[PDB]
Amino acid sequence: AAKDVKFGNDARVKMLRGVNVLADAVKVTLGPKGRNVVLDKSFGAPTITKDGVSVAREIELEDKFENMGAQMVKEVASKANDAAGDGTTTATVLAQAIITEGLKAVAAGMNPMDLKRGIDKAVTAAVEELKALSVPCSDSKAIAQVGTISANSDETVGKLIAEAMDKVGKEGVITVEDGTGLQDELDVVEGMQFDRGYLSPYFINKPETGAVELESPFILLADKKISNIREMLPVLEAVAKAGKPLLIIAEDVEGEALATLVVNTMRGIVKVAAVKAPGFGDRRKAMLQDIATLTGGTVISEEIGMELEKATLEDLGQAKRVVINKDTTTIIDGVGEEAAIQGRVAQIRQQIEEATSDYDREKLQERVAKLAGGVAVIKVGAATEVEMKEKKARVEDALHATRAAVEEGVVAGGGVALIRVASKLADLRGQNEDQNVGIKVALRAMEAPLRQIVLNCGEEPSVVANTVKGGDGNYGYNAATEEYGNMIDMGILDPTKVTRSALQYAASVAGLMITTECMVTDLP
Amino acid sequence: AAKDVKFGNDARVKMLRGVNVLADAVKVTLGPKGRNVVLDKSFGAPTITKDGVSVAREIELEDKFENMGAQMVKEVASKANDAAGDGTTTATVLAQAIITEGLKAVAAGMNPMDLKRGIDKAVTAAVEELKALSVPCSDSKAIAQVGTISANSDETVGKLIAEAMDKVGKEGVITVEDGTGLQDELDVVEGMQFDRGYLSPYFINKPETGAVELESPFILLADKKISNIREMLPVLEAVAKAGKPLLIIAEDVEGEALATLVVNTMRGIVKVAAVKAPGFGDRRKAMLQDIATLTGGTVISEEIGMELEKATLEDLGQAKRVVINKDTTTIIDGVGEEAAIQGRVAQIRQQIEEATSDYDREKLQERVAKLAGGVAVIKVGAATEVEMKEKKARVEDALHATRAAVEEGVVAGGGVALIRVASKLADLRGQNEDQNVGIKVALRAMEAPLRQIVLNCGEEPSVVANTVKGGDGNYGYNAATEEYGNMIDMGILDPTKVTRSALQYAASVAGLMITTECMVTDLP
Amino acid sequence: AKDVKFGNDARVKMLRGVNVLADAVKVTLGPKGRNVVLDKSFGAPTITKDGVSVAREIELEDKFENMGAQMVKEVASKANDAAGDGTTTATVLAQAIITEGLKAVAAGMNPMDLKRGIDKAVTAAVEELKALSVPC
Repeated sequence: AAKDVKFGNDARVKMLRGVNVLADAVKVTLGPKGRNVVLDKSFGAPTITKDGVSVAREIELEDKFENMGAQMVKEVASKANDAAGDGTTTATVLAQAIITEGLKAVAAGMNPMDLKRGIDKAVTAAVEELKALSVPCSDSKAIAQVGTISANSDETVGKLIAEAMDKVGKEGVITVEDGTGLQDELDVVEGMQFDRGYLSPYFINKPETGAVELESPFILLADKKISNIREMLPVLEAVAKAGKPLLIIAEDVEGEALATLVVNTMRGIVKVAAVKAPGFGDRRKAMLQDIATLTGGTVISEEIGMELEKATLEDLGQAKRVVINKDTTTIIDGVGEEAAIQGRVAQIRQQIEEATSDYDREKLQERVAKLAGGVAVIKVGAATEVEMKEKKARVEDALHATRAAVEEGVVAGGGVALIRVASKLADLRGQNEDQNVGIKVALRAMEAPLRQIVLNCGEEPSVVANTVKGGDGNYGYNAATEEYGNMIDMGILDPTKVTRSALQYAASVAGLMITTECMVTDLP
Repeated sequence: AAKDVKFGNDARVKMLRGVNVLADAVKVTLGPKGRNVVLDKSFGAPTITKDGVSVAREIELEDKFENMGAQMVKEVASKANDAAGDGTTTATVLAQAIITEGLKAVAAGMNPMDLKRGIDKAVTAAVEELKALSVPCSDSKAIAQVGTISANSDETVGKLIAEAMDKVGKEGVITVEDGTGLQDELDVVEGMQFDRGYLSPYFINKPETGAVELESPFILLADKKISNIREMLPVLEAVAKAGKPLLIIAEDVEGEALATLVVNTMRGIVKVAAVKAPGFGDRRKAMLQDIATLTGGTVISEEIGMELEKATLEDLGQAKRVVINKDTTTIIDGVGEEAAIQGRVAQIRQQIEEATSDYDREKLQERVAKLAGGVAVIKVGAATEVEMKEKKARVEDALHATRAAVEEGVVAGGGVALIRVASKLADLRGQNEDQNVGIKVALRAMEAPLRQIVLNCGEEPSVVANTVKGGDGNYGYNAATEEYGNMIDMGILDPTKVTRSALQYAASVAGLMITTECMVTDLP
Repeated sequence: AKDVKFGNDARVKMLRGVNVLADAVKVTLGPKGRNVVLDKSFGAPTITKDGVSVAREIELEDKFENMGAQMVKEVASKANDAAGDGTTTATVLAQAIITEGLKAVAAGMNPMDLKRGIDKAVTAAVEELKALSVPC
């Protein structure tokens, strides 16, 4: 539709207002004295947040040329959350600083393209330096500290996440749920578990608890739905002669087969459990084949012509114990080989090297949870539902942030390591003065995380900067107790991944934005 | 619907503001210190760009007489991209300059329509001198230099495109797309790869990679959906009597055919595989004949009644290896009779040369890359999505400009060769003085590219223009390092294809526009 | 009964005010230079080529742009009120140092270290203008 168009001043001044209006709304949450933001929603009622990406995602403005600034910095705020959960405010703080301090250089008249080349050379150096400084985390105390830092001084949530990690290990899986009590809970399962259970309740043999018990059973697995007992009888008569209970994981069970299996249990002939296969789409076939290699069984797949009408006792899997309700099943210790189970984990772990989506990185980790270091779940504990919202953020995005710490490592916190790598790059040269100033725009923002924590405290940012830059090593200032010392032993370390990624996304959005000489939009 | 109307003065005054609102925006990105434009969007991330055709394509006004002016310069910007790729800003800069210098003649009192009759003869002269001067761009440093310049002074993109041309050849295929790196990656392909993955996962003989492997197979080529093994059995028995693996490349393979092929594999009888129509529609039949020439095969089709029931090992194609994954099939050399391959590959080069659209140019150029030449793909290295978008854009059209610089050649750049043809045509004359002023409209515009580069560079346009006119030939001003020398040595080359196109479309739009004595359009 | 304005909006008004006066004073400079006319409405307009004329007789209507014009009513006049000549020259130099210094103050440099840099340059330039002088 019909446009307005704005150049130079009228571009960069509107852009600067829009960037600062968005950034100011995000800035107010950072550190131990960092505060909260309220977001209204016409779909029901408001929600309180402490995260910058929640705030940034909601904004859109009346003035088109300022809306442009907000809609650009919305991308760096998402790129932090989409990479690591946390670091969203930090990335926005760095972005607004590299934008403002680069616009200062562009308006002083340094070449916008050599300013970008100088920012880029500083980003490369700072990324390699943050790798070189990346601790070497391994003790569960450092894990609990990065958990309590992200959960915002929460001893309990940091201890809960870190003890889940200490228990399930480097390649178990921890998940999270909208909770059921007025208190939090970690649940952990020392067995295989999945999205389905019984097709008839009359087989509950403990009315006291509601469970169906299968003591050291056989397990039969089929990709087809079963409708005639004709399809089972060859295995059935052999399993009766073998003297053991049986689980049938078909895709589905119906017809006369369901009733006749239920009657063979009801009248005391043989204990037979019918279940539907867990999940939907070929994720169902994948979990059926996971159970097969865990238990020592065949998968009878009708889609490749496999007659259930000739399956044997050799085609059965076995286990130490199985326990069933209507909608879930738990299996304890399947009879399949250690080398076959770890080879099963290796096949899933190979796909984790090429799992190019979020739902892939879910449905592949689902399958290592069931086999390797185990399955665990955090129930979000809260009294109010505005508290269920914020506590769930401080357990979802904080689990994603502690995972992000575990992969790349950690550095000396409150931004102090970012100031230390900035001090090492004080002597970093470009090719010309415009690139020297460009390097000295990117490095200029590396005090901003510390300065914005000290501003959230209500205290003087450039004072703490000029003490921190006098002292050496891990020397910094504790924003929660108001003393100077080693940041690590004062409790404070930042994850490498959130720091390093926030710096890149900030400098990327800034170095592509400060070069703006014209801005175009449809009429108001 | 009712009109507004404007004449002569009042027409041309509004039309000129329209021409400026387009072309003075498009101006702000040009040269080695060239800046950025941003395009506002409420739907998500705003579009940062450097490209004059994307900046032009947006522009639109509610003052319809300024809209008409802007839309005419939008056409020359489109014609630059749609017929040459790069030079979009250069065409737009030349358009407003030839418009300005032509309006300056119309308002001084020259015969308005004989200005086009003189401009067109000056276009002939300028196009023919640019052909007479056209280097012969072809060495890897010259290729890397035109890629460096088109990518906006990015030696990495220039080197990367040259390092792909180094494997695929002059007329081979290289594309670029969405990646996951913090640094770029090149994949390269010889033989043939095509869209269609494996039809069963129980064929994956490397759990470590996800790949299916066929060592020297026979290959059947079948234009009908094979639901039944019935039609295969005589050919299957002939291939069993040779002890080699099989692949069916068909319309489709399904039903009891797919099941029995997968079972004969899974039980350990013989590796016998199948895949469906590559691409979509009858691209089936078309590329199945290219596969037939590559493999040494006969194509069987049911639409013309071909009995598969009698085909032999001589009617089959063969390969050294075939490898299949989750999306694609790669033939690691089909056998194929070279005396037919070269004739068919030359006949595809014929079908490329006479191609009738961009979608034709695609589906024909693929067919030399997927045979004798090479295919290649750049997986984009970029942190943010604004960076993914800009990096893909700069690589996409530098990949266009590199070929454009080989096919029609190059001249000494930054407009310096354009200034050299301006000095060559001082004594050029037509049938009268109006045509002589007309010829001189085109020549007067030839300082504009240089002047707008030097203005983007923040230096004095009129000074560099008059010093460059004091020297001769390829001597010019390096607007990146800020100094005078040989433009060829410093990599500053204007591609003949983009220069020749920019001059033609600018002169054509201007020569039809400056004659405007009335304008008609609907009420706002 | 004051209006009052700070920062951004004040500096933007001050600049336009300086320009409205000094860009008129610019139209006359040199032998190929043009002329201006000014209404002494008590009897009739006066014709001129000079900066002290075009400064003294002008007074605007936006009060904040008028403040800019009134401040340069010293800098354009202090020429003819002490040195005789140089009215337009002083005005041309004044609007240039104002424009480029306000450009630096908008970019975000310290206004008083900008002054200390101007003053260091002026201190040298006053000696250099004697070093490049020959007597009359």
